[PDB]
Amino acid sequence: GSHMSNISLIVGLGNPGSEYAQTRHNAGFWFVEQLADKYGITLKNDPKFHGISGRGNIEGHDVRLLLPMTYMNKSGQSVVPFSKFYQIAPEAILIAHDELDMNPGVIRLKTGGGHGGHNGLRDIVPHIGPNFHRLRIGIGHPGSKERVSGHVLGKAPSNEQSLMDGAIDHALSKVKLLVQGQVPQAMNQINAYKPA
Repeated sequence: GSHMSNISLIVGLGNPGSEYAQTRHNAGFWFVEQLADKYGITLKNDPKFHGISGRGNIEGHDVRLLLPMTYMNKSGQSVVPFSKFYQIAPEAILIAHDELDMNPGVIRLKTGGGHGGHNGLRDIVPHIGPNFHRLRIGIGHPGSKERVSGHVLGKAPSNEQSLMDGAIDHALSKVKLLVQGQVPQAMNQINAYKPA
């Protein structure tokens, strides 16, 4: 199983299919796909856990990566059995996701707290509780609840995409701290990011 708050499971939330790959709601997939390429972790088909998953070394630590293939609002149907099967406590889990309540180019590491309306996190917290770590990747808000679907299932304009991509790249450089259990230092250094 997991050990203390050494992060050993990194989840990216999103929807499957080419038609969703470039949409804001897949920010978590963007982060975990780029992390897997950085460290040479193979993301392979994982039908048992309704996902794509990998395992590999990050900076001397054995780490698992997970992308649910459930559709966003059913993400817990992947994350919960996967984390339970590998005996990974929530304290050792990082979930990367899009954050409506932050600007594009803002990124924050949060421990605990609610789903803030996020329909993927809404499917996870009832089962494992809130005490996992989250990489909140700012995507901006479209300005009414009725518009949230169209915004998160939209492809951001190039300036916003550039801002998100820079924040994501910054966060990739801080994963070494997280897998080492240095959550306070990682939180300080991630949350300090500015695009310009």
